[PDB]
Amino acid sequence: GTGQDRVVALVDMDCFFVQVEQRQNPHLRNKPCAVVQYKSWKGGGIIAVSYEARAFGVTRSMWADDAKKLCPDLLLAQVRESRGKANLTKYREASVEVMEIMSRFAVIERASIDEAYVDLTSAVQERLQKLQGQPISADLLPSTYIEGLPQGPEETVQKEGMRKQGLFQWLDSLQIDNLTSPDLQLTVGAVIVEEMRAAIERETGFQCSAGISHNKVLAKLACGLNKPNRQTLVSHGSVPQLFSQMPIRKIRSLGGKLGASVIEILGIEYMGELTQFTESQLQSHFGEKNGSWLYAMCRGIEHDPVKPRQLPKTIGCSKNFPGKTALATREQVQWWLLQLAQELEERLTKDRNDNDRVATQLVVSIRVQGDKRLSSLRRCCALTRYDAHKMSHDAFTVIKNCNTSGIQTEWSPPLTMLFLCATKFSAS
DNA sequence: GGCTCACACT
DNA sequence: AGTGTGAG
Ligand SMILES: Nc1ccn([C@H]2C[C@H](O)[C@@H](COP(=O)(O)NP(=O)(O)OP(=O)(O)O)O2)c(=O)n1
Ligand SMILES: [Mg+2]
Ligand SMILES: [Mg+2]
Repeated sequence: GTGQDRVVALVDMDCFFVQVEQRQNPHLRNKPCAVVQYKSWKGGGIIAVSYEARAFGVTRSMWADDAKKLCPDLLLAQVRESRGKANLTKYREASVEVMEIMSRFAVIERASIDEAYVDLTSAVQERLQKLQGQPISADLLPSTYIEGLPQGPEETVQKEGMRKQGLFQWLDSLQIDNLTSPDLQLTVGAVIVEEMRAAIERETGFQCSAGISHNKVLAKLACGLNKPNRQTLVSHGSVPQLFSQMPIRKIRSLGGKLGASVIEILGIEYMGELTQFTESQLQSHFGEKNGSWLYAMCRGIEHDPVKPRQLPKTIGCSKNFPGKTALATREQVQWWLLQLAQELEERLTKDRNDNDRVATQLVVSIRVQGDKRLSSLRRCCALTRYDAHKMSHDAFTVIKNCNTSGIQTEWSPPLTMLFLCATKFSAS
């Protein structure tokens, strides 16, 4: 309960969608490159950006036309379009390539299309018994940064010189004859993550970064400290200095309104300033669960488990119809429900063959023009047959009384979003 | 900005 | 069963 019981890693692919396209098209490699969807509006919306393009200021959610003003040589790859919508199939398949490799090492929790947490606690005990008392060379950690090192009293004017000196200070001081030390466990964790990152790159051509620490939140934070193509070890001891200047919003789950209340109500900026408040005081402001979570977390302690889940629990297809393009006829709503239902059907049949399960509930969601909320409305029905016409007709049946227009041909208010989601999966 | 996913709350 | 937050 100093939050040092587990070794947890978070592995995240570098500029993932870009790398998928660069692997396929060698002309894009080692260049300023972005991935875009819907090429016809302002050149497309950027969804992923190479490190070479980031150095010109190009970011996610820029329009390509705009990104081209910062980087005129920027190269683009377009997301596949099918039935009038962006289709992410090539990136989900590439994801499967990566997840299957990691799952050879340990139990993973698929956290996104491009990252997974790894509980390495057992793999570490077993690796610590294999090298009996035998030390750990820097050569086993060729890409690892030890966060908060080097410290104290040429080389270190270069990034690779600092990395090494810190690693050397860390290793020089490790107590290897003691198999229970949390720091030693982390070190062996990092060795394993080197091997995992090497296998990923060898087997896929994709580079990634990772964090190694005692829990998910720290592992995720660590990962991003030395992107791209590097891994970062955040020990329990590094936490006070690390947290002392770490904006609250950088910690996973605190990037939104909760994080903002924490800052506003308590009158603080940094994760470390949370240590001054009693658990009861945090619970008073933020509730029993969040207050307890904050109190532990600001001291580097979190217990959320790496869940044994490699598969998504829901399979969704959605499309926005912004501004003037909002859907305004019954016929038009039906046609799009059908396009969504067809893609979903293909994805479900594949899921059923691959993963030996079937979805049993269909969720329909919409947004009406005028609504401020991402969803105006969710309704659900039975999913008894992977049949796109049935699924489309059922989703229409379920929403059609949201229609204010008595003309019945027309649809009001116009719809700015449709979403179909298969959920409540059972084995078969 | 657009297409996804997970989960807490009621 | 339905809504809202947070992430990637
Ligand atoms: N808002 C977002 C964030 C991510 N994505 C997709 C595209 C990203 O390549 C992929 C993984 O997201 P990410 O890990 O947050 N960023 P990415 O892998 O591109 O770069 P780094 O992790 O190297 O920064 O999810 C998206 O489509 N919309
Ligand atoms: Mg990534
Ligand atoms: Mg990611």
